[PDB]
Amino acid sequence: SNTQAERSIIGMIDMFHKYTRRDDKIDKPSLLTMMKENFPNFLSACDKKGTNYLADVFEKKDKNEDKKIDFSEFLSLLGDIATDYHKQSHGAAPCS
Amino acid sequence: SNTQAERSIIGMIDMFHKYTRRDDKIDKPSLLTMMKENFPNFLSACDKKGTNYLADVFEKKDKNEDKKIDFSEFLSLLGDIATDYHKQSHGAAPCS
Ligand SMILES: [Ca+2]
Ligand SMILES: [Ca+2]
Ligand SMILES: [Zn+2]
Ligand SMILES: [Zn+2]
Repeated sequence: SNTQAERSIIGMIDMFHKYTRRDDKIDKPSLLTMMKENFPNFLSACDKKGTNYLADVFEKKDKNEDKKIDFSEFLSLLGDIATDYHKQSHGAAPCS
Repeated sequence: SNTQAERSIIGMIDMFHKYTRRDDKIDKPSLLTMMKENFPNFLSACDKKGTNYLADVFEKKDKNEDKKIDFSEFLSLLGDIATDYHKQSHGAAPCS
């Protein structure tokens, strides 16, 4: 009975919780793993452009520099990923 | 070949584009419609709590007050929705 958009959003929460530790936050190695497992085609596109997304994603998204990715920071990362697919649909090359 | 998380994100871009006008932004009536069509169970939960989400969502999310919802503002709205499901998974009542 949930819609597709609702299922999609709930899905990101459960994805998140696949990788958190007991503090409900994601550490650097867990985040790179989350990315390889859940966005391998996104990453591949970047690589083909000469961009290694995982070299700096943790440092870019760990805005408060506590060496963890919290939920708000996780959402911001999903935002960056969404934004690239949005740009592409408007014709930009991927990972622009 | 896209993963579920990748399909989910692409899905939000295409959802967005179901409701935009030629300026690639969503107007107030279109946004309320997007919400009733894609988050009816989210909204229902709110209503049961005495909260009508659509009374103020446009005004809360139209951060630059140009009377449109742009993509960045749309993402922020998805963020609010995600955040409520996250809180719930940690035991909060919905639409808290
Ligand atoms: Ca952090
Ligand atoms: Ca606006
Ligand atoms: Zn959590
Ligand atoms: Zn667009």
